[PDB]
Amino acid sequence: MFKAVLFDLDGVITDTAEYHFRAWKALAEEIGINGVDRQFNEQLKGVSAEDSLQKILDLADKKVSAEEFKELAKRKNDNYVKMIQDVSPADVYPGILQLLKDLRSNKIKIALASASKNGPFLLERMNLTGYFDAIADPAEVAASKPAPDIFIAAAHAVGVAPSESIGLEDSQAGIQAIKDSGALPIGVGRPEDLGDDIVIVPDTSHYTLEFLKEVWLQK
Ligand SMILES: O=P(O)(O)OC[C@H]1O[C@@H](O)[C@H](O)[C@@H](O)[C@@H]1O
Ligand code: ALF
Ligand SMILES: [Mg+2]
Ligand code: NA
Ligand code: NA
Repeated sequence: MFKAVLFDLDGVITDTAEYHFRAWKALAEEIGINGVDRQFNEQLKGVSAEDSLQKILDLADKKVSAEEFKELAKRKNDNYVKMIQDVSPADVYPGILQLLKDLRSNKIKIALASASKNGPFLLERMNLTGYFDAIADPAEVAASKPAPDIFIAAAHAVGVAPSESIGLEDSQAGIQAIKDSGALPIGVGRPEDLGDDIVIVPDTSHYTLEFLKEVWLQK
């Protein structure tokens, strides 16, 4: 049996992937870049703020100064942070609170494997902090998603090997990070976006302890 579950936050615990998208799209358009649509945004999910802005700039082969880059990242974060102030426990995605309670009851470790510097604040907004045994610090890893480091760190923070863990993700980059960590990925979203080579559920209500156990059993 698996010993830990390693959670992505945005798009897994709550619908904040939508808010990252809207904030990055708005930023892109302010600097005259119009290609940040939902399809392109599949390349932005899971990656750090710095990598997100770089991918957007790359889209238009645009070059900005280092000072401008810092200011643009800050502007997007400030906007995003305002957007999320009213997040509450009502915003936790279906099934997720039950899953956390069921994992806890069965002595399965719970760790956050989020790239987001806003992760601790969002878990507080949603009254979820008490369920997490550890939160991996995304500033402390040497390499961000799709590098596996954050998933490895999250497993190690709860005293479990990645190979004894399940990772839950909504992004291409995150799925790759889970694969390379040694943990077992279960994605949420569309196979058109996330692939046909791992288990994908259509919505978070499918993330039940019973389903996770069966996935684990089947390999
Ligand atoms: O800008 P933050 O809050 O540090 O978030 C970093 C990343 O966190 C990930 O969880 C999101 O999927 C990305 O979209 C986001 O860029
Ligand atoms: F959506 Al995440 F780390 F919370 F990639
Ligand atoms: Mg995500
Ligand atoms: Na709270
Ligand atoms: Na906690």
